[PDB]
Amino acid sequence: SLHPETLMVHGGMKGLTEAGVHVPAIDLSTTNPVNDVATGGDSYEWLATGHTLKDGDSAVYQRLWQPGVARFETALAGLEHAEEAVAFATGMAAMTAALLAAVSAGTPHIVAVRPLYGGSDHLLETGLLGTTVTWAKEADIASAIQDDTGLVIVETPANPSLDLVDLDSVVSAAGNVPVLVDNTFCTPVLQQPISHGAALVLHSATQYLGGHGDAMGGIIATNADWAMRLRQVRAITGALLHPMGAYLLHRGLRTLAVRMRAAQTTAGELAERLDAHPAISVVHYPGLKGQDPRGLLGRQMSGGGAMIAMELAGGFDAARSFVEHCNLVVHAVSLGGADTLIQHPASLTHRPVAATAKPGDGLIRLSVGLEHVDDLADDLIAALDAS
Amino acid sequence: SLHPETLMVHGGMKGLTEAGVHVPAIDLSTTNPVNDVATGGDSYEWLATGHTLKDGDSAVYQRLWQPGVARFETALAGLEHAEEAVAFATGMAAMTAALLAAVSAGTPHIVAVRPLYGGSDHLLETGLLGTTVTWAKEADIASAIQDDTGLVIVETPANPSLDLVDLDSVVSAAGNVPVLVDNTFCTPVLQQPISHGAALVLHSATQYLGGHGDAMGGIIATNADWAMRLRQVRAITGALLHPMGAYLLHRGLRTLAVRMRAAQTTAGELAERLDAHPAISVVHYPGLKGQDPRGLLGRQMSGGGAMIAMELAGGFDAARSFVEHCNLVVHAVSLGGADTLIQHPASLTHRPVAATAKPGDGLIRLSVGLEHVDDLADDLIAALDAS
Amino acid sequence: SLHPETLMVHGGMKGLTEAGVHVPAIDLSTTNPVNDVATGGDSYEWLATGHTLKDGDSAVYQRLWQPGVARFETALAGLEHAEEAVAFATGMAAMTAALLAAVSAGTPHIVAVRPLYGGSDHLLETGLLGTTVTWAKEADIASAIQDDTGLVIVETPANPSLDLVDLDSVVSAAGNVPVLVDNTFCTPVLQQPISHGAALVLHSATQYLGGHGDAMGGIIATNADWAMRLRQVRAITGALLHPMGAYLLHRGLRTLAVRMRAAQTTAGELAERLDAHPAISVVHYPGLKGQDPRGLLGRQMSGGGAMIAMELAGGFDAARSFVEHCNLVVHAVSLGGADTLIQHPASLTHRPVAATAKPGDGLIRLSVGLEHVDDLADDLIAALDAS
Amino acid sequence: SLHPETLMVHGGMKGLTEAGVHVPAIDLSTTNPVNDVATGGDSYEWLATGHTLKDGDSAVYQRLWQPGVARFETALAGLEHAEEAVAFATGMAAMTAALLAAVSAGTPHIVAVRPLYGGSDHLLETGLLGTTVTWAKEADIASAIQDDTGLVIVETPANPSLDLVDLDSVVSAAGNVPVLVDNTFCTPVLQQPISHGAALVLHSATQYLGGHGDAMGGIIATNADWAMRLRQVRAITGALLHPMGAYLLHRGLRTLAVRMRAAQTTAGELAERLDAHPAISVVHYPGLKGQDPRGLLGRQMSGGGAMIAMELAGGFDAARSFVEHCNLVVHAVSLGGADTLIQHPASLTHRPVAATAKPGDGLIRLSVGLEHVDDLADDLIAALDAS
Ligand SMILES: C/C=C(/N=C/c1c(COP(=O)(O)O)cnc(C)c1O)C(=O)O
Ligand SMILES: C/C=C(/N=C/c1c(COP(=O)(O)O)cnc(C)c1O)C(=O)O
Ligand SMILES: C/C=C(/N=C/c1c(COP(=O)(O)O)cnc(C)c1O)C(=O)O
Ligand SMILES: C/C=C(/N=C/c1c(COP(=O)(O)O)cnc(C)c1O)C(=O)O
Repeated sequence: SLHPETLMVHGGMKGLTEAGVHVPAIDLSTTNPVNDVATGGDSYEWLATGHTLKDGDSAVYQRLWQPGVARFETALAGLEHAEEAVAFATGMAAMTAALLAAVSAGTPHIVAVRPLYGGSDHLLETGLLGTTVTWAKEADIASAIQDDTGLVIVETPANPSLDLVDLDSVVSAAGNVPVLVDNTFCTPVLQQPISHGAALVLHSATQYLGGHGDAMGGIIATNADWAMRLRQVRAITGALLHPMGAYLLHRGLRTLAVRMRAAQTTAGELAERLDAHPAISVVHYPGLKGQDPRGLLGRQMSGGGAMIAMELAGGFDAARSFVEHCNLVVHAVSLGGADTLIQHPASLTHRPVAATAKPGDGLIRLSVGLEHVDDLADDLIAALDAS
Repeated sequence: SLHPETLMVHGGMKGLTEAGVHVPAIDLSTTNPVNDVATGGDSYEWLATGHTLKDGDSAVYQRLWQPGVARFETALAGLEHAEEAVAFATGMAAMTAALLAAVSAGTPHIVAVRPLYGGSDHLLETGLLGTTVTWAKEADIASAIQDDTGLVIVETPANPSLDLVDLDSVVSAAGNVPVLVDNTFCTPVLQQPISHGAALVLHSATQYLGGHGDAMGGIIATNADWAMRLRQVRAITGALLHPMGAYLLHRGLRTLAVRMRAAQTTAGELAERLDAHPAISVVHYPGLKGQDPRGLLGRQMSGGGAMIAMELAGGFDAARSFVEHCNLVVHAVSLGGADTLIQHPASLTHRPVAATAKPGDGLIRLSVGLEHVDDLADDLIAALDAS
Repeated sequence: SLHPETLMVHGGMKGLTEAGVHVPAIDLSTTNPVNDVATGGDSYEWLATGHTLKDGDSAVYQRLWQPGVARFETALAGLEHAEEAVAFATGMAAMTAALLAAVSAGTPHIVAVRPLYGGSDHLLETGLLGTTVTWAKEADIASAIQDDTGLVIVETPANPSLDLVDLDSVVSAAGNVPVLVDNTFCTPVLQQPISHGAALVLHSATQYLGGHGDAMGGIIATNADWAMRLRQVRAITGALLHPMGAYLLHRGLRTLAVRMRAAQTTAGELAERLDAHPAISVVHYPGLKGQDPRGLLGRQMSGGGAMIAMELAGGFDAARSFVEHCNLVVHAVSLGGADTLIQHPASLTHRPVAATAKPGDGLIRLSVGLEHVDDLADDLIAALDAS
Repeated sequence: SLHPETLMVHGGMKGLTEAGVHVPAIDLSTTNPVNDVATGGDSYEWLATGHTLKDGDSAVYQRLWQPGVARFETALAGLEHAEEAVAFATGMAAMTAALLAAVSAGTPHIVAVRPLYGGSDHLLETGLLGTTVTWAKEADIASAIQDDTGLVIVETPANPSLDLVDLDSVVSAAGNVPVLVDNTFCTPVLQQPISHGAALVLHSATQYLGGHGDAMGGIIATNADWAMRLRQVRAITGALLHPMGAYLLHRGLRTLAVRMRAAQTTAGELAERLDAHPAISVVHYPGLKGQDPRGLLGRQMSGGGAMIAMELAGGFDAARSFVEHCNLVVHAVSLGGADTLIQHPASLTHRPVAATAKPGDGLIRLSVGLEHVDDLADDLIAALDAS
C-alpha cells in the first residue's frame, strides 16, 4: 500500500520503533548462545540447510545467520518485490554463490548475454566454479539453451555501453530455465526485473545501494527456492557481508530514491551537452532520442539512469586524454556514488575480458554524481578541449 | 632479531610511527583513483593476476587490494614465518579459495586426515568446488596420494577431540604435494607449521586471532606461489575481509601472547580437576600425562593449549545435562575468546559430518577463556553434579 | 567558483584523490608520535593555545587535534563561508564551549532571544557555566546589552514554533558584541548567517548535517579569533567528536542539498494540506502565505525548510491524541532525518524551560523526512481524525 | 562471589547470553521513540534530572541515555565496587563534569594535592569552570579545607613522578568533604580507592581501560548522589562517549587483568636494569627498594604498576637524547597501551603546568607495554648509550 519512496526509508526497520530505538544496531557477535542442545542443534540444521531464522530462535553462528544482514536483505527484497534476498561480501561473491548453486544442482551450463561486467564475464569464461558458458545474443537465447542449463545471466543497461535488453522477451525465450538479471545500474528505483518474470535479481550493492563509495556488498533478490540454495552455499563457503557493511548499505537505501532522481536529472542534461561536442561521435544514454527503439523506457525502465558511455572521434588517444585531463571528475572505477567518476573500460573494468568481446578502445564510461550540472559540464568540456 | 611477544605488538605497524599516527587507519574506500590509464591499467593487471601492491601504486579497487587487510596479512605472515599471507571474510572462505586454487591448477584431488572442523570436513565430502577427497590416516598419507592430488589437509590439535599429528612425518609422506595445516587451535604462539615444511597454514581468525568474539576472519600464511593463486581467486570470487574486521583481527594480534599464555595456564589446571571428577571418564588435553606419546610437546607444540575435550561416563544424556546446567560457562560454538564456552560437537560444530566420521556422542568440547580458574571449576563441577 | 551542491560533495576531501583514496580514513589513534622534544613540544603548545595544526606537524594527542574531525570542520566552514570551524561531541557541547569562552574572556553576560532549543534555554537560565542571561525581544537587543556582554544568541526559524528573526537587524543592534546564530533548522543550504555579519554560527550536526539519526555532533563555523577560543576550551574540557562520528557527519554533508531539497518540497505541500484540516487552527511554516511579513524568504532564507509546527484546536488533548495515533510518522525527538518524526515540545524538547517561557500546550512540532507526500499526509490526517 | 579476573570478562554482559548474543550491540541511534506523551515525558524528566534508565523505558535521546555506554558504566562500577558510574568523551570531560557538579552545588573551592596530570592541574589553576583551588601537601589537607570546599582531588601513583599518597589518611583528613581519587595509573586491578573511603574515582579510560590506543574515554565510579549530579551535568553539557568508544572500552576491560599483569612483570624487571645504568641517576618505580616507606604496596596497591619514571644524570640534554634515540620504544604521550611509549613530561603532558609546579627537566616518563623485556631493555640501553 506504500509508495517506493516511503519503503526505501522504512524498509527493514520492523520492530525498531516498537523497541524504543531509531536505527538497527550493529551486532558484531561471531557466536550466538543456544538455550539447549535440542533447540540449538535444530536451529543449526535449519540455517545450514539454507532456511530463514525462525522468530525467537538463536542465530547459533554468524556464518549461519546475522541479524543486521537479514534486515538489509528484507529491505531490498521488498523494493524488488521478491520473496527473500541473500547478501554477500561483494557482487562477485553473490555471482559465485549463484553459479555454485547451479553447479551443485546438476546444471553447470550457463547461457549469458554480453555486454556484462568484466569480472562476471571473466568468471564465466574461465569456468573456475565448474561452469560451462554459451555466449548468446538476445534473440538467440532459446536456441542456446541445453538440457544442462541452470541459469540465464543478463544485464540491462549493460556495463559499459548501456545496451538494453527486453526482459519480457528474455523470460519468454528462457522457458522453464530461471533468469538472473543484474539490476545494478537501474536499481529498484528504475527497473523491477521480478515483475517481468526474472527468478533472481543481482545487485553490486557497492554501487548505488551504498551510494557513498565506502561499503562493499552483493545481494540477490529471489524466490524461496533459490534463496535456500544461495544460503546453503553461503553457510559453507563463507563470503559474508560484515555487520557494518550491512548497516551502511541498509542506511544507503533510505536515500536511494532522492540520490537516483538527482543524478538522473544531471545525467539527462549532461548526455545532451556531450552529444553536441565535436570531440564525441556517439553518446550512449537511454533517455536520448533514438537510443530506445523498442519502447523499453516507461514499460521496463521508469527513467534514463545516471550512467553515460561515449565513443570518442579520435579513438583511444582522445579517450585517454579525456580522462587524464579531468580534475573535478575523478579517474576511477565503481559507480553510483555521490561524486562523478570516469574510466576507460577496455583498460580497467573490462580488462580481464577476451579481446574479441572487449569494449571499444574509443569508449569511455561515466558515473554521474550529485554535483551541479554546470560544474560537471565545465570540467568535462575543458578535458575534451585539452586534446 | 625480535622475540614473538614483541612482534605481536609491532607487527604490521610499519611506517605508522614515521607518519605521526599510533594505530592503522580504517579506510572504507571501495575505489582508489588512478594517476593515468597506463599506470592504473598495469596496477589492475598486477593485482588481478595475484600480485602484491607495489609501493607508490594505486590499489584501484577493494576487491584487488585493501591496505588495512594487507597490514593484518603481513603481521600474521611474520608470526608464522611465511613469505606472504592472504585474508578472507571467514576461515571457510580461505579454505574455499585454497581448494579452488588447487582445482584451477588441474589438481582437484585432496588427501585429508580426520578429525577436521565440521565445515572443512563437509566441504570436502560434498565436493562443491569440484574437488575429490580421499580420507586417510596419518600413517597412510603416502599411499593415498594420486597424480591428481593438489593438497594434503591436516589439523593438530584436531577439532574437537584434540588428536595430535606429527607434522614432520606428514611433510615427509606428502613429498612433492604441498601440505595445508590448520593452525587455528595452536596459533603462531604455540605451533609454527612453516618450520616443519608446511606450504600453507590456515587460521580461522574468528577464534584466538580476534580473541573477543566480534570479528569474523580467515587467513592463510604461505609462500609467494600459493599467495598469488589465493589472491587470483580472491580477486574474482570476492570473499573479502571488511576493513573494520581486519582492524580488529590485527588489533587482537597485539594481545595474542598474553591471552594464550593466560588461558593455557587455566586450561592445564582445569583438565587435571576435570579428569579427577567421576562423571568424566576421559579428558583429552595435550599437556596431560600419557596424552603425548610421540613427544610432540616441546618439539612441535610449545604448550598444551586452551582447548579441552572430554568423554562423559553417562554418554549422551550426561553430556547433554553437563552443557545445559552451565551458567558462567556459556553453551555456544566458536573458541579462543575472552570467555569460556562449551558445546556438544556431534550436535553443533560437527553436525554436517557423515555419521561414520561424526565425533562421540558422549564427547564435549570446551574453550577456556581469561576467567579465574576457581570460578570456572566451581561452575563446571556444579553442572556435572546436576545430573 | 563552484556551486554549493558541488562543494557539499567535494568539501573537506582535499588531497584524498591525490593520495589514491576515495573517502577520508577513520584514524582511531588516541596518541600521535613526535619527531623530537622541540617540535613535539612546540606542536603541543600551538594546539593547546587553540591554533590549527600546521601542515607537516604531529597532532600529538586526540584532545589537541584529530584529522577526521578537522576535515568535517573545513567542509562545513566552506559551506557557511566562515574562516574556520570547531566540532564537539554534541550541539550542547559546542554551546557550552562558546559560553565558557565568553566567561573566560571576562564577558559572562549573554543577551538571548527566545524561542530557543530547551537545552540552550535551560543552560542559560541556570547559569551553570558562570553566565548571566538577559532574555530580550528582537527589537530590544541594543538596550539589553551591558558592558559585561560577550554574546547575542538568536535562532531562526526558532525551535519549536519556527519564529523568524531578521539577522541584518540583530547584527546592527548588537554592534561590537558578536552574534551567535544557531543555523540547525535552516542548514547552510538555506541560510548563510556569516553573510549577514554573524560572528559565530552553531549547528546541532546530529540533525540534518548527519541526516540519518546515527551520529551525534555539534559544530560552530566562525572567524579565527573565536575558533582559537573554542579550541582552547576543547583542548582542556575534552567534549570531543569521535573519529567515526566525524566520518558520518562529513559523509552526511555530501547528500545535504538533495535531502534538504526533497524534504522541503514535501513539507511545503504538507503545510498546505494540514492548514486545510479543521482539527488544526494555526500552521507555522515560512513557505506558507502571510507567515513571512518581513520578506526574509529570498533575502535571508533560500527556502521554507522541512520543519512544520502547528496549534491544535482542541488544545493539549487534541495535540496528545494526534502524536499517539501516528503510525508511519514516529513519536520521537530529533529532526532532519530520513524519516518523519513528531513530538509535543512542552512535554519533551522544551520540558526544562521555565513555565512562563514554555511553548503552547496545543503546539506540535514535525520534522519532514524523505517519504512520499501522500503516505505522510494519509497518516497525519488519520491521526487527527482519530480524536 | 566471583574473582576480579572473572568479573572483567563478564562485567556489563548481563542479559546478552539470555538474548542469544555474544557481545553488546553498537546502537548508533541518536533518538529513541516513546510509547506516549506521558511515559516519554516522565522518562525525559527522570533522565534529565540525573537518574538511571528504568527497565522497560525509552532512552528518549542519546544525550539523556545510551545503552552501550551504560553497560561500560556498570562493568567498571563493579570492578571499583562503586554503586554507579558515569562515562564521558575524555578523562578531562569527566573532571569538567565533577568540577561543574561541585560549583553547581554551591561548593566551588577545591583542595588538590600535586603532582597531577597537566590537564587536571591547568584546569584547576585557570579556574575556567568557576572553581577556586588551594594546592596543599598530603599532610596539610585538613587545614586547607574551607566551608566552600566541594572536593579533595588526589592521584596515586602521581603523573609523572609516581608519587604515592596514603588514601586512608587523606579520607581521614577530608572528613565530610568527598575525596576524588584519579585511579588511571593503578586501574581497578591494583588499587580500589572506594574501599579506602573515596566518594568518587576518576579514570582516563583512554589509558589501560581501552588498552589499544584507539578509544578516548573518561569515567567516574561513585555513589548514587554524585552519579546523579554528574548525569545532570552530562545531559545539559553533552560531553558524550560515542557508542563505538563505549564498545571498545568495555571490550578492553575483558583483557585488563592479563594486560596489567604482563606489563607490570616487564616493568619491575626494566626498572631494575635501568637503575643499574650509569646514565640514569634516580629510577622512580613504587616496587623498587626505598621507593615505598609507608608500606602502601600490599595495603593499598596490589602491585608496582607498569609506569616507570627516571631522572637523567646529564639533565635536560640527556633526557632529550634518550627519547630521540629510542626506535622500538616510541616518543609519544598516553599510557597503558599494548606498546611501550616514552616522553619528556615538562615539554608535553605537563607543559600547561605553572613553572614552579612543573616536573624536573631531567625527568622522563615511560609506559611499559606487552613486548618482550629483552627487546625493550636493548632499545632503551642503546638510546642511553647514544649520548
Ligand atoms: C569495479 C567495479 C565495478 N562494477 C562492479 C559490478 C559487479 C561486481 O560487484 P562487486 O564489485 O563485486 O561488489 C557486478 N555487476 C555490475 C553491473 C558491476 O558494475 C565497475 O564497473 O566499476
Ligand atoms: C563454528 C566455528 C568453529 N570453527 C571454525 C573453524 C574453521 C572455519 O572458520 P570460520 O568459522 O569460517 O571463520 C576452520 N578451521 C577450524 C579448525 C575451525 O575451528 C568452531 O569449531 O567453533
Ligand atoms: C533533542 C534534540 C533536539 N535539538 C537539539 C538542538 C540543539 C542541541 O543539539 P544536541 O542535541 O546537543 O546535539 C541545538 N540547537 C538546536 C536548534 C537544537 O534543535 C530537538 O529539538 O529535537
Ligand atoms: C596526554 C594524556 C595523558 N593523560 C591523561 C590523563 C587524564 C585526562 O584524560 P584524557 O587524556 O582526556 O582521556 C586524566 N587523568 C590522568 C591521570 C591522565 O594521565 C598522559 O598522561 O599521557
